[PDB]
Amino acid sequence: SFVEMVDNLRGKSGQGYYVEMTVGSPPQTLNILVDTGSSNFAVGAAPHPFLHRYYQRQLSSTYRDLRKGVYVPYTQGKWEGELGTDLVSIPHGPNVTVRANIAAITESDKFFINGSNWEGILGLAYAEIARPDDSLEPFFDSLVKQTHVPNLFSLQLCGASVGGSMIIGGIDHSLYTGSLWYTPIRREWYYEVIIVRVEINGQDLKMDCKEYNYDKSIVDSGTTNLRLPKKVFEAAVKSIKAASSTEKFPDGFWLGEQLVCWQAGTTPWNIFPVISLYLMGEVTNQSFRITILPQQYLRPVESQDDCYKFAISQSSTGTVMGAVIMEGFYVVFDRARKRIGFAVSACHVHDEFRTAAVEGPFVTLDMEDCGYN
Ligand SMILES: CC(C)[C@H](NC(=O)[C@H](C)C[C@H](O)[C@H](COCc1cc(F)cc(F)c1)NC(=O)c1cc(C(=O)N[C@H](C)c2ccccc2)cc(N(C)S(C)(=O)=O)c1)C(=O)NCc1ccccc1
Repeated sequence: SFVEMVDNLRGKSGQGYYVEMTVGSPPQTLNILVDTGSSNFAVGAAPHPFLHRYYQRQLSSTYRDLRKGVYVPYTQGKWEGELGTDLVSIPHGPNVTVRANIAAITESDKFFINGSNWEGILGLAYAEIARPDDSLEPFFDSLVKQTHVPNLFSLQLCGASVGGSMIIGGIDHSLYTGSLWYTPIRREWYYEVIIVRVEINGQDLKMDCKEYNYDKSIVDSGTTNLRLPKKVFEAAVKSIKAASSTEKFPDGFWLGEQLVCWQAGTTPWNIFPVISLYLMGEVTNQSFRITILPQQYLRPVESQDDCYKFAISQSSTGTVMGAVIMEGFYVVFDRARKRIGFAVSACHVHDEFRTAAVEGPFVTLDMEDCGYN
């Protein structure tokens, strides 16, 4: 039932959203980072200074060794480990047990985060980007094939320490407002989508829309920032720079390298532009927009000052719509229908005079031109 899953995510601010799970017999309780940018289910199986518990394969009567090794690199860190299957369930999720692939993590490099409170990762993207190859069934596929849980999940990530909901197997209407707008998943590997226009405070950025998806645009609950290709990152920074030139910033701030602060309660939100991403819609020549507030891309970092880090950053692997984008929104991963839906969420962040928004329809000729091949 849906209400039982509402508020099943937690997290320390800047440190990820995790859901509670159990692996084994008898069940061992672990916190798992919820990650739509990858496809491997993996937990700490070995003492690590940043970890407070870990999976112990020898305490489980249902563990099965797979006698195959694995390694998974992310933008920001990596780990290797030993594959195997075991029984798994989600306390605050659907009321089932499945046998799934689990990577037992034995060494890692900049992957676990100090004091984050999660010991593992749930990659919810598709088989094709699974390691070591697409034959390792991802958790969610196993979940669907072995139960009657419909092939769909939704994420409401609340920022504003950090909380939210993962509704597994449907949509809870009491968590968003207005209507859901859908964008096709272009290809089932990452959650790849096509961005057809970008505006900053109502001004078209006027780049060739191939640039917005060079070389892909993905939706990713595992990455903090809105990450943009070099060309797009530079046009954006130049605009945001010019809209808030009223104020004083060391330019390593623009690079995410230092903070800016303000006498508490005086942050000048008004000089930071709203950003609109226009996504491919579901019908010919049709798109829609989602608009984020500066409260989403200036993240409060923990004096009686308010300090913020700039959370838009460069990438050479295409656009990443990370938690900065997703925290405004109720995001539906309709795998069954190959689409991703957005609505303003209930826990939306609050400007005095401006609102995070999902709006349509819009006309956009030549949307197919926008995909990079
Ligand atoms: C297996 C495959 C699908 C893999 N997937 C990915 O890399 C996707 C895009 C990234 C994942 O979402 C991956 C999974 O998240 C786990 C993680 C947490 C870490 F602290 C460190 C890590 F290394 C990893 N996330 C990140 O790489 C990542 C995490 C963070 C980050 O801070 N994440 C935390 C947990 C967080 C905080 C708040 C909200 C959500 C998440 C930040 C970044 N940035 C780059 S940034 C500064 O925001 O621009 C990236 C991939 O594509 N690899 C390609 C590759 C190969 C070799 C080398 C580099 C890249």
